[PDB]
Order: sequence, then structure tokens, then C-alpha cells
Amino acid sequence: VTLNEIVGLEDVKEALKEAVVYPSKRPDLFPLGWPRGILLYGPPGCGKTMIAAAVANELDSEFIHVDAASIMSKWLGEAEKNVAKIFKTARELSKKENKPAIIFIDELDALLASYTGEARVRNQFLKEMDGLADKNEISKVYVIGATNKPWRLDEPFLRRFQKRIYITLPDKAHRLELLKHYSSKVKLDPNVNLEELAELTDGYTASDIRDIVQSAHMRVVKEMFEKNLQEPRAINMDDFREVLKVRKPSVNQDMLKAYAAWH
Ligand SMILES: Nc1ncnc2c1ncn2[C@@H]1O[C@H](COP(=O)(O)OP(=O)(O)O)[C@@H](O)[C@H]1O
Repeated sequence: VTLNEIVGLEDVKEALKEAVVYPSKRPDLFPLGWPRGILLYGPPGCGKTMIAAAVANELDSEFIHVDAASIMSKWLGEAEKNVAKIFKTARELSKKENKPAIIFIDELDALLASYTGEARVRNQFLKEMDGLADKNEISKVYVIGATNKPWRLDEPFLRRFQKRIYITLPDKAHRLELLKHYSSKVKLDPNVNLEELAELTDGYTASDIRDIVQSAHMRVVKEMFEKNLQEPRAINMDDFREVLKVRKPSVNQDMLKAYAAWH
């Protein structure tokens, strides 16, 4: 998974290049240092995972994909042990290959939740993060965290991520490119208006949009199968309309401004 495979997020692409790629490739050029914690926050299905992997891939760095919910445990002492082990692994990958290591931690807010005092997982995580910054550390390790509930992160936690990037719902023009992108792979009737579809999909995420196209395709595929035909008819505008009547956005009303509030 590469950067060219991601439709929008040109300024996000830039920010991460700036935070990770450039200092990894030219450390001498950052005499004022750089942060090693990047936080991607926003609604789900907006490309957070995608973009983290797309930069690991750009740098050809070592990569560790972690789901924070997976690290947690209903027994004492396992969650902070798991945390310690991930960072250690990374440190060692980095020094062994003499190259940077990227840990992508998805569902970051999970570290703060109650499975069992939750403080002990937090404090270990906070210590590893401060450890990355240490000017005696030989390993070059970066942490890219993602959440769709940033309000669940406390402020000391936020202080370890000195770069913090809001990834929003796609705008009309973003939606149009996503539409163009996903629909390119299926066959459309000339009466189909991407422009109007762009407008009707306000509130919908990038994966929602993919799902809308998939779901529209399925109307024709289903038509072919149930009549035992060879190939399906092209997708028409009404097909999208019927999908839109029944598929509402993954992101409801308030959550959209929980996000802009916190941002
Ligand atoms: N900018 C984008 N361009 C192309 N596809 C996207 C984009 N954003 C999201 N997607 C699609 O949505 C899916 C979910 O994206 P993901 O990176 O997991 O979202 P997040 O991590 O923000 O919850 C991906 O498999 C991809 O199919």
C-alpha cells in the first residue's frame, strides 16, 4: 500500500513526509530536532491506517502494525508488558537494520480504557514515548497513533504527540474523486452524474463511498444472477438513489462536531 493509492490527503501526505521521511533521510538537516509522535485523529474509514502504511512503505522503513485493543488484557501486568515488548522490538529492528522503525498504533484510546487502576498502562506508554526523544537513544523509532475518539485521550497523553493531524470527512471535491476512483472499476450508464452523487454524499466517509459503489454494483450483479444472465446491465443513477435511501453515513450528527470541537 503506497501514497499514490490514496485519493486525497495531499496536505496530510505532505505533513507526514515532513515529520517522518525527511528527518529519517536527512537527520543533519533538523538541528532543532523533530517530534517522533504523530497522532492521526478523525472519523473512521477516512484513511488513517491507509496513510500510516503508505508512508512506512514510502520510506521502506521497518513496520509494526498494532491494534491497541489487542494489547489490553483483563489480567494485571500483561498490558504494560505487551507495551514494553513492542517498543523493545521496534528499537531492535531499527538498530539491527540501521533504519527507522514505524509503529502504527490503531485505536489508541484503547490503552486508556478499563479492562481490569488503568494508569499503569498509560504510564508505561508515556515512558516509552519520552524514551524515543532521548538524545542518547541510538534507535530511530517513530510512533504514529490513530483514534476516532480523541476526546478519550487525556492531555498528558496528547503531549507526547507533538504533531496532531485531523483527518476529516471528505469535502464535495474529495467525495467526487473518491467517486471517480471507485466507480472507474465498474460499468456506468451515461445518465450517471458523479457531480450530483458528490453532493448527495455529504456526511459520508471514504469507505462509506466505496461501500455505496459496491452496493450499487451489487444491484446489477444481483439482477443478472436471479435471471441467469451472462453479464449485468450498467449502473444507473437510480441504482445510487436506491442505495442512498437505505445507507446512511457511518458518522452521525453530533460525532461530526465532537470532532470539530476537539479539533
Ligand atoms: N483517501 C482515501 N483514498 C482511497 N481509499 C480510502 C481513502 N480513505 C479511506 N479509504 C478506504 O477506506 C478503507 C478504510 O480506511 P482506513 O485507512 O482503515 O480508515 P481509518 O484508518 O481512518 O479508520 C480503506 O481500505 C480504503 O478502502
